[PDB]
Amino acid sequence: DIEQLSFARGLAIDETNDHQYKLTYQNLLPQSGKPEFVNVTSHGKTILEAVSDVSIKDPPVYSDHLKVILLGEKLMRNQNVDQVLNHFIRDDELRRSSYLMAARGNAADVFTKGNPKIMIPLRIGRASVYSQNGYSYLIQAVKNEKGKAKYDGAGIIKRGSNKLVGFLSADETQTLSWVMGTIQGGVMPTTDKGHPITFEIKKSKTKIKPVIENGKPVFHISVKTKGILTEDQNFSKSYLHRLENIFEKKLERDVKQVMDKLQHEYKTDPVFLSDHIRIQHPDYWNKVKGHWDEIFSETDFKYDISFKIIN
Ligand SMILES: [Cl-]
Ligand SMILES: [Cl-]
Ligand SMILES: [Cl-]
Ligand SMILES: [Cl-]
Ligand SMILES: [Cl-]
Ligand SMILES: [Cl-]
Ligand SMILES: [Cl-]
Ligand SMILES: [Cl-]
Ligand SMILES: [Cl-]
Repeated sequence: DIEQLSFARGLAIDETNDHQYKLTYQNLLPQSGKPEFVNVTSHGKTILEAVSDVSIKDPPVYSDHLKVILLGEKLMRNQNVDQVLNHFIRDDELRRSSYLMAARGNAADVFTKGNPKIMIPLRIGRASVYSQNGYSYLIQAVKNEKGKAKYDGAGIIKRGSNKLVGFLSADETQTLSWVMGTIQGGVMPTTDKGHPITFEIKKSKTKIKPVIENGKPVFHISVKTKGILTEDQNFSKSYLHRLENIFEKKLERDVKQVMDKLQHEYKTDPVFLSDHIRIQHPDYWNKVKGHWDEIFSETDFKYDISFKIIN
């Protein structure tokens, strides 16, 4: 859509009736005894801020940087996030280590006045490099659950557009992270014949072996996890092998559901599976590079999950 032209900028600075500063920028109307500069094509941005007499009097002595940037859902769904950050944030407001996060719903509502991970956490350094290099990726999500902020899964940012195409739940994010080997800790609660059993992760490792057969890739994923157990009803021997099997099968069916959403609902690989075929199969990679998501959707997965209780 076409907007009216303006080549010069002006600024109004006011103090309002409810005591706050209001800066209204102005897009000055191009001119061909009256005050001509007053005419605008449109008003520009407005800045609202409460500032104390002491803060007008005492200027800042150094340039600080943003620690965390939280992006609202509607913004991420409609706009290239890299382009947005570039447009609104000066490079010197950010550091490599500044955190980037996603909000379900409105981001401003997630920040709340005081009382009295792991995704991964994504830092600006990495997120920007992902965007620039055509990678889909995950960003930790937060939600104001009435509220009370709370970590709540992950946003899925798709390559090219750099837009959020959906969210994974906390459980789905844990499952995906577990199978991919990026998980640090966590618990899997389930049941054995109705009795609650929980498996707490101590150490987990994943090996991924992609094999092309034929024209499409087949990812052989191996998951080895050691953990602690919690019980109800009430040692072993085969009984631990039995519980291990229950936990193993659960992870498998849970990851199948998540992978199905990635392949056929969202149609993107936000966990760098692409990198494994790049290392193991450069020639094949060279041919598919330009349409990896298409290939990802057609890809098959074979899991080998092995749990070990040490409690
Ligand atoms: Cl206009
Ligand atoms: Cl400005
Ligand atoms: Cl104030
Ligand atoms: Cl300061
Ligand atoms: Cl929305
Ligand atoms: Cl890092
Ligand atoms: Cl959808
Ligand atoms: Cl990575
Ligand atoms: Cl191509």
